[PDB]
Amino acid sequence: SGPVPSRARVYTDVNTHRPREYWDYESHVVEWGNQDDYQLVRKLGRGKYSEVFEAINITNNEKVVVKILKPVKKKKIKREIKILENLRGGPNIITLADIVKDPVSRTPALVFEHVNNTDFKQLYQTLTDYDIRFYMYEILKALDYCHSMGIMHRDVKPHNVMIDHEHRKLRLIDWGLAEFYHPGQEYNVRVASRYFKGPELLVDYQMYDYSLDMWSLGCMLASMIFRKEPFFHGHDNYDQLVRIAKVLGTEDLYDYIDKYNIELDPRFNDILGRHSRKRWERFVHSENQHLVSPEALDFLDKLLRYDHQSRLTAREAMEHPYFYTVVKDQA
Ligand SMILES: CC(=O)Nc1cc(Nc2cc(NC3CC3)n3ncc(C#N)c3n2)ccc1N(C)CCN
Repeated sequence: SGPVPSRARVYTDVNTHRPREYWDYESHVVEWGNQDDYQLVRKLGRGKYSEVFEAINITNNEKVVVKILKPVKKKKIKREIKILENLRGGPNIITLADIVKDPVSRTPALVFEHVNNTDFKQLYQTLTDYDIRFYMYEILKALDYCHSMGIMHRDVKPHNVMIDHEHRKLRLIDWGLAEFYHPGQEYNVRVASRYFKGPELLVDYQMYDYSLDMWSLGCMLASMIFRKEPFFHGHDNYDQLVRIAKVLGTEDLYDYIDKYNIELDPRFNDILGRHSRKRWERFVHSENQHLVSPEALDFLDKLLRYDHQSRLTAREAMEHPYFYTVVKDQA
């Protein structure tokens, strides 16, 4: 028989209660700005789906970020656009400022608010215990918001988190992989970066939900408090699950497989083996102990569960003791 169905335990029917237009991005008509309002200054980066530049809007002299898209299905551009427009003004969500097209090449480009970011491979090593709790709380505000709005980010990782440390400003960016949550929908499991893929993606369980972002957030938190990047360092997608199983144990993995009646890929049978669930203490040492506390460990444990239904929601995560001093300081 097939796999047992699953539903998000929070914000389950939020898109159903909305007009069709809210989530039916295939019928979205794109509103285009003037390409001549922007002059590219320099290249900032790239990805599999785009080339990123810094630009100046010459009508108001403001610095912006321009994401020039490589060839991609128009419905995927409509999806990114619709999600960015729906989430606009939301806490710590990047602002989509404009959408332009080159009149000759017909290449579309998305224009974003600029964040004066410090590269994580330089910033993270300077973060104190308080900074990690502070920035994790800022990411949770963005996740609880997009989840409440019926959207899963599906690509939560350090590279998609822009931090202006001087101004303690955080933005969750690159909504190119984000989707609308619909109960009963089967999603593509070939999403997210290897090191941040949830167990549901690695076992090919397609009926996933917002809880996928919570696994990714747990991977991020583990790399920051343990100063071990990446935390789960797989050689490929199969070995990625082996790396998780060597920490969380194989018993809870097979209990998860059995609960949802998942047909496990035969490749896994000879590589998963048998592993006990490890204690978080084995990753604690003299160079990271200042970042690790019993409440950081309790919080991390509640994020990194094989069973997606048993992970903390973003709202539950915000109520965790790990954030008591951040919450107090914000009041
Ligand atoms: C623009 C986007 O979605 N992706 C993206 C963004 C960047 N870089 C930056 C850099 C900065 N600020 C730094 C001081 C220069 N900002 N400020 C806001 C935004 C946004 N949005 C942004 N994006 C690099 C690569 C990618 N992609 C293709 C691969 C990773 N997913």
